[PDB]
Amino acid sequence: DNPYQRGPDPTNASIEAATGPFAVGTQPIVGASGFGGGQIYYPTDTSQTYGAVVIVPGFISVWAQLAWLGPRLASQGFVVIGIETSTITDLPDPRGDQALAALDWATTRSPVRSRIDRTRLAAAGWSMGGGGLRRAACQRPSLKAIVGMAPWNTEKNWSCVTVPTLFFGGSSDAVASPNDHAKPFYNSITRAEKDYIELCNADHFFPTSANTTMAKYFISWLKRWVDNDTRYTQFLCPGPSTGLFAPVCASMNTCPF
Repeated sequence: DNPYQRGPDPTNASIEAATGPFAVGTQPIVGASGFGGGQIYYPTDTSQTYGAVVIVPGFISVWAQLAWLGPRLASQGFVVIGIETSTITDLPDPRGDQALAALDWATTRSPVRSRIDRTRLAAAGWSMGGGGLRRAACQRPSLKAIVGMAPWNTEKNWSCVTVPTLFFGGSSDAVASPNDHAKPFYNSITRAEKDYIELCNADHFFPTSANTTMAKYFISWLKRWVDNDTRYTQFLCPGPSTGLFAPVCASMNTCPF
């Protein structure tokens, strides 16, 4: 009845799995304009189309530092566009412009354009790449979701955002501290469903290593908004429990949406 739902009915185990139910293919990004290249990941099952998410790096870093996300998310039934920025010191707004340029490359020019539903797109990023999501969402309010991982931006006013927003913060992150970055961003968004999850003891580099707590909620957010898949509302609402000895130290959201 929802034509965009993919994969079997989920469970806590299915969303925590390193590999989802979709076999994954991959290839480098070759010939693209408006960003630095990178790597695409996608289901090999071409019986149907899938939503796509672009993922942008941010701490003076390259795609390799986020690459575990490519198979982790593509295997749940998404095309993942993991990009290099034009330069490793690009500012956040240019990174947002590059996220949109990578989505346009993927849907109009990439070898896998035919298995993307160009109407169902999302953007994500770490650090300054996460900071770029304000530009991406406010320049392209048709996006279905944005997901910021330790997002960094001097611009604290994200009230322009009308796209469902998930932020992950790290309790031990001194570079993009929740108090100065993610939480102000989250508090400023008044026109979109939103979700903030803070990982205990996690430093600015938490997104750069396989992290099941981050992955499960990233997957759930993509499913809910990119695929309209209300089978995944159960993991988002109420969402994680919080505590100093738990993986999650803080949790805020607009459940029930």
